[PDB]
Amino acid sequence: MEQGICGSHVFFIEDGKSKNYIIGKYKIGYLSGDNLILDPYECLYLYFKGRISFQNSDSFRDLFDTVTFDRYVAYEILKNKGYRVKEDSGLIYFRKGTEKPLSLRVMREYDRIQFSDLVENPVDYYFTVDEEGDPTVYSSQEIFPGGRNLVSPVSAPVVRMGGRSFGAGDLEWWIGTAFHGFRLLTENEANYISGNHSASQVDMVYSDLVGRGCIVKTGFKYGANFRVYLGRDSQHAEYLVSVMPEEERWYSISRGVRVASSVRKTMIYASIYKNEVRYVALKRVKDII
Amino acid sequence: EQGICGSHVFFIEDGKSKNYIIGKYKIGYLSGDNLILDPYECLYLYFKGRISFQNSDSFRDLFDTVTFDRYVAYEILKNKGYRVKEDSGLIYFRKGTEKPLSLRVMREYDRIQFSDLVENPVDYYFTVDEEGDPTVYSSQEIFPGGRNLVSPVSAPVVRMGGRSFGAGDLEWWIGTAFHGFRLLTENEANYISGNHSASQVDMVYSDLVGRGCIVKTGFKYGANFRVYLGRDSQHAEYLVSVMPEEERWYSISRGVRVASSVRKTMIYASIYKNEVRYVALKRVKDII
Repeated sequence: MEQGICGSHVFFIEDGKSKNYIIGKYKIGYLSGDNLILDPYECLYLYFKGRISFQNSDSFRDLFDTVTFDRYVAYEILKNKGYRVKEDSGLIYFRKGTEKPLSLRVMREYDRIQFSDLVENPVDYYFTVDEEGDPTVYSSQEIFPGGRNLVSPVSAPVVRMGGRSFGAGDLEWWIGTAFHGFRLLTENEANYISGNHSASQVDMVYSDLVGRGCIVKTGFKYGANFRVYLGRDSQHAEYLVSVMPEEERWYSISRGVRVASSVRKTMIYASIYKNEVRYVALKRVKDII
Repeated sequence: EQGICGSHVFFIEDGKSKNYIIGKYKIGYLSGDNLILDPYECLYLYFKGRISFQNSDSFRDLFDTVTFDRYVAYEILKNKGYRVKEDSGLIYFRKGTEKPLSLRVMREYDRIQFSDLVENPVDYYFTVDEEGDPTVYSSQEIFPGGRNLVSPVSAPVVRMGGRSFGAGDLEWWIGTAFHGFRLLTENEANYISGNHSASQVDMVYSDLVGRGCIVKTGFKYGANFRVYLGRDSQHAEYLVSVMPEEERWYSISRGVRVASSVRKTMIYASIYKNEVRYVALKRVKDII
């Protein structure tokens, strides 16, 4: 058989195929002194196709161990779709045709991530595959919420009794919920009306949502800070916002996306970046499969 | 007329009699040409606009000793028509001639333990969120019964590429097909590996499977497992999670919201008194 080398592993091409045949059909590898040269991904990819075999029996697992299952699958999937993939510095690049090479980053639940990674994102997508072999691709986009409600500045006193906060019965129609002439308020509502918009980061973002015409209600039931209504007659909040801790793990972000998705909502992650409240929407992609 | 509650004096409205109140709102009682009401009952009527306070700091003090959560629980049941007795946050009530019922007010940040869900003879759990929304729960110890033919299994496990894999001819539902191999979860690897005591969650996994259920990741739902009871269910009836330390109440609330959301029943598992036991937590809607 003809052969090649991956890193430092020798492989033979099966069924008497030519090296140019492999290059022609799978579009990977280049010739070099009678040896077909492939990177780990390409190597594992061809092996799984039953097209190559390794001289050394321990070469398969070594490649897989070094190349990871998570990254390998991201590669395999892309290839088995049509794109041409090329890895470099933790990222995977792929172009559907002779066009723009989209960027992709495999994320693991234990992986750490800051809001800044979502803003200065030279990465177009995020890939994930769960403990069941189920892959998922998310896209990152900044949103700029555009509420439609008629907003007014609200400045009022907050009464604290029974372990909860209250406002007057004639506050902006949507703030808090009516209670015997009073207005039961959430902590964020209490901080917002009493003009304490900087009590924290959630209070600043809370204030910003309202400042831009959004009806903001608690999202604590869903694991997020609040659920946002872009309209007064929008029976269901179209957004779920969660204020992002300077640092956290990827599963919290992946989970927020599923939670939001199970109730037809968009998972939004907000923060104070470079002295401003900015929002980033994470949504699963269905056109990359 | 006169009356005292929590040491605070109150007068009836619209010149009504101390006995008019009793007859209508069926609360409190006469003592000596004076009406006696407990805190909850006093506030209940106050908001009804049927009584007033001699003082002016009584209401607030009254609403402070009685909490908001507990009052709402009381007010709701009272409006439902039930008879209510609000002890220490522990509410007893009955609708007409039916048997009495327990009701514990649970705060979203309360510390809940599995041992509680089992031992507690309380009938229902009450919660009123930060938006005034009340929700009732009921826990029932359950014993999962699946119709799946179970077969012992102890095959070797290969560990590469960061994951665990098994032979491509293992029980059809275990793991996931992957180029002839079978991608497994950490729980499946321990199962076929014979390490059922790896952790508490591995023991319930094993118990679950031992009782004919086809177990899979609850991952998508923020839960340990997804459990199918039939030989070929399209959707797992149950959602099962093993309760940690460290376990606040909002976790359960979230879990029930999640389960309901997808047609499933939220179940919490644990090794109690050296045995894997399960408890289903549901939202109750035929009350309030």
